[PDB]
Amino acid sequence: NLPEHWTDMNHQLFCMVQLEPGQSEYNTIKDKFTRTCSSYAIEKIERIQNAFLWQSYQVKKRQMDIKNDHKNNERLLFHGTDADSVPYVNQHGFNRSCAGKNAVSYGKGTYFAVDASYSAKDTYSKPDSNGRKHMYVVRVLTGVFTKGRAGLVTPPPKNPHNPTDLFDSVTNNTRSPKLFVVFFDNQAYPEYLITFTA
Amino acid sequence: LPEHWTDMNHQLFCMVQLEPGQSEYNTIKDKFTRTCSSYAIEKIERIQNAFLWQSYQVKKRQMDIKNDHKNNERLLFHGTDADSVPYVNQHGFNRSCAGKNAVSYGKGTYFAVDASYSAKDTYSKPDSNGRKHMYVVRVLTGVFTKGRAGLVTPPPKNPHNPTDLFDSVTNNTRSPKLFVVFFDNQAYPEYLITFTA
Ligand SMILES: Cc1ccc2c(c1)sc1nncn12
Repeated sequence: NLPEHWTDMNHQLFCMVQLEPGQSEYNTIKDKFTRTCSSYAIEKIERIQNAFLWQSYQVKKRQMDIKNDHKNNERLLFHGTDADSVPYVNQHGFNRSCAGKNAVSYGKGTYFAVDASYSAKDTYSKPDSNGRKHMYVVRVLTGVFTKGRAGLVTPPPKNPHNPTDLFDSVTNNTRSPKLFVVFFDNQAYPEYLITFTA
Repeated sequence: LPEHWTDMNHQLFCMVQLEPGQSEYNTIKDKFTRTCSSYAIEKIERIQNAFLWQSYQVKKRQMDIKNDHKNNERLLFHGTDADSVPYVNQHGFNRSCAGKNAVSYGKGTYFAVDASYSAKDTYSKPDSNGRKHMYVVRVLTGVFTKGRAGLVTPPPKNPHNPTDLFDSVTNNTRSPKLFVVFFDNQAYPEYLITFTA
């Protein structure tokens, strides 16, 4: 079941679809971005239609919904990256083995921001040769989360006496989360690519 | 959920001890004894992990479509320490969990063609009581190439398309003895053999 609102991809498995401003789908992403990035301007927003990534992500979403007690397991988050990474993320998603060490490390995993502003820093969304910055808008299975720790390679157990019964993700602060870290493949779907400039 | 699994009372995870001398136990024992006939089998357990199985079959179906054929699966061995057994049973193989074992063909999970390679103490580390642990694993080796140190994913098939990757890497493409996979849910742990020297 690929979402019915996607463009027909004609038996092909990947497509980047450029959105039209004035449509709700474009305007809602612009507003979530501009709420903390008013100093920047969007060149374009592309919807990522990746059938394999969607299938694997929605399988993990279904399992986390079954495992957790009627939780909102999914957040819409931002990820700034450099241009060299964009073809790889587009095709293969977020690979923790490729992840930057974050300035404040709450674990060795893939980082995702509540605020576009955080992802808009040049450290993440490194401007390319043409001054273009790249930011993903990402469905993330944050699930049940705890404050992380720089040493984590997996999320911590909820209970030290049950080592395999893990939290889903970790955050910088559980009362005001600004960051989430995930430690497993297909726990994040890159849904949109915002291309933007100063 | 495979026919040869036994009922789980609507539960998602069960380890099920095989009966000695029945067909399923005999098949798995023979794979091990081919190179480990000098070892002693305490027991074999079928890992029934619905979640792991479902993500693996999804990845299998994707690879069968992409490779345009259905010879992507191999049966391989993985030795591990007793303290890693609960994690593998519940969450499968994880490339970020890898201490002072060699990663000379890349930073992925290592699987052996021969049980005797997994039977080494450096991999199947004997516990206090001399008990060693080896998994029989369904691995999506798909299309493979020679590996090398420092790989985080397998190499591209053609560098004119950097994103079309090989499925796995090996030590030797003519006569492979190990495979490394770089993604979660490319490996399903199907049996656990508890044994001693
Ligand atoms: C280089 C290397 C590293 C780990 C490893 C092998 C070979 S064969 C095997 N069976 N379980 C673990 N491993």
